[PDB]
Amino acid sequence: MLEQLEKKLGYTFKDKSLLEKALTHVSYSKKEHYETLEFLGDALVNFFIVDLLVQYSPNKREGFLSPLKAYLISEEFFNLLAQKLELHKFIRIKRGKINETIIGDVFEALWAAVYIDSGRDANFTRELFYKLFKEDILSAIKEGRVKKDYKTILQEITQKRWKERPEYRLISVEGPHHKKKFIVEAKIKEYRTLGEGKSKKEAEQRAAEELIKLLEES
Amino acid sequence: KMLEQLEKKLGYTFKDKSLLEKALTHVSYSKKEHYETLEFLGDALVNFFIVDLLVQYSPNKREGFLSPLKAYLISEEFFNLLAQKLELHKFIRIKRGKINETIIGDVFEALWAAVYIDSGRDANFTRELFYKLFKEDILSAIKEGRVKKDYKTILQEITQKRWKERPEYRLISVEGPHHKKKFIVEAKIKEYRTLGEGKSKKEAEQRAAEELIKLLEESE
RNA sequence: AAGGUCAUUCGCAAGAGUGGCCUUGCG
RNA sequence: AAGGUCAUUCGCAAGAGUGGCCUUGCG
Ligand SMILES: Nc1ccn([C@@H]2O[C@H](COP(=O)(O)O)[C@@H](O)[C@H]2O)c(=O)n1
Ligand SMILES: Nc1ccn([C@@H]2O[C@H](COP(=O)(O)O)[C@@H](O)[C@H]2O)c(=O)n1
Ligand SMILES: [Mg+2]
Ligand SMILES: [Mg+2]
Ligand SMILES: [Mg+2]
Ligand SMILES: [Mg+2]
Ligand SMILES: [Mg+2]
Ligand SMILES: [Mg+2]
Repeated sequence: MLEQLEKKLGYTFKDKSLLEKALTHVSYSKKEHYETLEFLGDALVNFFIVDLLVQYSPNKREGFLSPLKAYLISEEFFNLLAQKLELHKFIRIKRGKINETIIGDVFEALWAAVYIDSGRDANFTRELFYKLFKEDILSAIKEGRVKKDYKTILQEITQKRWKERPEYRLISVEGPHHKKKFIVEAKIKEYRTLGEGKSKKEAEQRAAEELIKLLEES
Repeated sequence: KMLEQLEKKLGYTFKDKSLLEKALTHVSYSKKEHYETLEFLGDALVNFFIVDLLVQYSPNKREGFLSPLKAYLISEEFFNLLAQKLELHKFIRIKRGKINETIIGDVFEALWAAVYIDSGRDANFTRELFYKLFKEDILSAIKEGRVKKDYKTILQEITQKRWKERPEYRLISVEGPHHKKKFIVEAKIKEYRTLGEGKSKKEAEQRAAEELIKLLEESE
């Protein structure tokens, strides 16, 4: 089964016990699972992104690069790099069916496995990772698709003008449990907006977006 | 320059000295060439070095165990400790302001990105050189339990296990100039209450929480 | 990391550094 | 990442994962 992934990955695993381990959720096999490779994989991949970022950025200033890094190492962006490999079909998982958290953890653990299996060659694993995603990463930046952080953008403009911060207050929580939706107000001076999501923090994000809209004509 | 010293201490000689100079230079000294960029890459690079060492050598590879260790090992305090070996502060070029733990912590992670770039971006060699100096020294600190304790975190899990409550920190005073201050903070759980001091709220809270921890486990 | 803020150094402003404070996001 | 808690899943417990909330630490 792994052979199809190894074609996409373009790498033949010498020890297949690792590749299986990184693909296995603890609900499948308790004693063998991706947990420890996800820990190694993060620091490994987060290093790749930053290393790539410092090389190809016209502006190398830390203030410019760090928020750009914040999105590229995010779990959501890892889910997009996973779509290229179609990871959701390769995972061994039983209960707690696949979601963006599980995928991002496998993707992190996946590269740690390659690092280990190659005999801890960081230089090669880097270029193998680059081979796949280098253009894809440079794509999003050059073509300007980067998840915009609205709660941050908002409060920076409000403090720019009135030297104050927007206030996010809850309205209601609606749904049975995990289907529950949050409704949150966002207020700056005389302006109020709304937003919603599966969490408070998410509901505060959409409300923050609608609020930047609300000051245009202002 | 005088860079011959640090190179021998580092067991590595730079092909580009301008790159080595840039790692030791604060923005104040040179508004043109300084360490800001290498600090960025250096964090991600050196953070990876530590994490790879933990997963490898320690018998307990369980994540919940390893992550707290990482927190101390990648910290600013621990980088200042590792930097004392290299005697970095005497090589640091700075215009205005004292050289503090922040600057040294910045220079340290930045200094390693310099070695990284100068090696032709060889991670295997650089990681080896990092272990060359610090591997046993780091591993000995864990073995001997020289890891710094987190008192705000320990205390909270202590109370939530017993009283199902959280400690509450109150600020009882402030004294001194605005740039150099003094913080006295009280920590409270049930009727048990202690004080603590620090140059920041959190630093004083860690001291207050520590006293509470000692007071508690005694009484409990 | 980023923004506002007080203090301070750059003779003041501009901006920048460092320490304190509040807040936001990423891992 | 860690702890408490609500829900949910492995027939309960134990232990663990997932979604929610409060909190704490590190980069
Ligand atoms: N609160 C923080 C602390 C660090 N960071 C990230 O970690 C990097 C390294 O920060 P340090 O200067 O603390 O080592 C930053 O450049 C930034 O990308 C962050 O994004 N948010
Ligand atoms: N709040 C957080 C989140 C993540 N982390 C670090 O990031 C690692 C991976 O976390 P993720 O699951 O978010 O990718 C953790 O094992 C821990 O070392 C942290 O130290 N503090
Ligand atoms: Mg995890
Ligand atoms: Mg991660
Ligand atoms: Mg900085
Ligand atoms: Mg750092
Ligand atoms: Mg900053
Ligand atoms: Mg966790």
